[PDB]
Amino acid sequence: ASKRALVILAKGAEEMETVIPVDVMRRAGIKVTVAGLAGKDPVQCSRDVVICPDASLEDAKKEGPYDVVVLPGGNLGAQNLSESAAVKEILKEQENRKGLIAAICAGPTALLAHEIGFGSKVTTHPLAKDKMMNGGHYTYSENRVEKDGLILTSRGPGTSFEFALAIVEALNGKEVAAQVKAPLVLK
Amino acid sequence: ASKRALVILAKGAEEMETVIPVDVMRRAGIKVTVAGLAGKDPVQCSRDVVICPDASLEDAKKEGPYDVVVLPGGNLGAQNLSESAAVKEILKEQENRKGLIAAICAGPTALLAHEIGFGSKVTTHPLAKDKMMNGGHYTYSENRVEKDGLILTSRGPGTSFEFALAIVEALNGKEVAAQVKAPLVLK
Ligand SMILES: *[C@@]1(=O)C(=O)N([C][C]C2=[C][C]=[C][C]=[C]2)C2=[C][C]=[C][C]=C21
Ligand SMILES: *[C@@]1(=O)C(=O)N([C][C]C2=[C][C]=[C][C]=[C]2)C2=[C][C]=[C][C]=C21
Ligand SMILES: [Cl-]
Ligand SMILES: [Cl-]
Repeated sequence: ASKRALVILAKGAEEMETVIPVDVMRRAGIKVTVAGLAGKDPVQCSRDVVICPDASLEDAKKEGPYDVVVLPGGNLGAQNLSESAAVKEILKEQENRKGLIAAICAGPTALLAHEIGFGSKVTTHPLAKDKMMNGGHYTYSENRVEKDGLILTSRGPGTSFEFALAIVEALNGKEVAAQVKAPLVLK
Repeated sequence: ASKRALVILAKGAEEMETVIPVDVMRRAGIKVTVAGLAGKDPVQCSRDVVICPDASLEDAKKEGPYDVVVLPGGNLGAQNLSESAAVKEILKEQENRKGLIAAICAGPTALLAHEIGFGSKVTTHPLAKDKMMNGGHYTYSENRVEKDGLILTSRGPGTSFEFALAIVEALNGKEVAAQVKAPLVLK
């Protein structure tokens, strides 16, 4: 049975951090839903790339739960995720069911906002460290990808492939991750 | 004065190879136009990500010429670029004016289709090598990025950052490329 991924897409999301995991997960045979935070309409990402979501978050939630919930970064995208009651509910449910939560760049600051995964070892973009560490609720890592149980975090656009492949390995195993990796021409 | 980039977006384009250069070029202060081959409507990329172009190619051509013309890959995207008379005209004009042409993955096979840059040293995705080399009109390279004068080629999704930064360096210089690179958290 195919694994299912929910990618939450807010205005100001970093488009590279959105597209690389969506694409790589689809290469791995994962059923991915790109879900628009604000509804069904196109989303203007941080560098003005416009992505049309597969569905509204409201609609995608009805088809839950998911094997992974993915939070892209981008400062303004993460702030929108952080402020969302819908996101809070989704992450709480996911954590409670021991499902994977994956967040990159400023994305992990939404975990702080929603009180998710406290005590975890996490990374973020270097510029997001102070925000993430406010209160000392996590332990900070400079690893490019940090997986602490079911909280999987990463640093930036340049770690997006590693982040995506870690999700793939978590859901579908090491062999599938290696097979998906080889055609990408990664270093 | 700001440099200007034309990114030609066809159905079946590899979305990572489209988004990473667009984003990175915008970070470099380049004015980027994402131009829809088929018109103004949203484009379904290879892994089903849907991108809304800034304009139709027909309209973007009127605002030419550009400091770089960028051809993403994806097998079916490159085939669409290869079959396009509009693309032929754009590339011919660009080559004739000694403007930069950048192509990644299967993207460089459009240069073959349109008889652009013959004699150049080029790379492609490993799977696209035989197509690109049909007739021996180029010399083949396994470098992750190959820049031979005004023909700049690269291999795959995993070389997209390097490809994008090479464009930036070509247009805006080494210092700007280094400054844009550092926040991306690249290895
Ligand atoms: C990344 O996509 C992201 O989310 N960044 C924001 C980091 C940040 C900056 C200032 C305050 C809080 C958080 C970021 C920055 C640069 C490159 C990528 C990304
Ligand atoms: C890349 O984006 C691309 O264009 N690929 C197609 C390569 C190809 C395959 C078969 C025949 C001709 C060309 C490709 C393949 C795998 C990963 C990325 C890309
Ligand atoms: Cl940002
Ligand atoms: Cl493809």
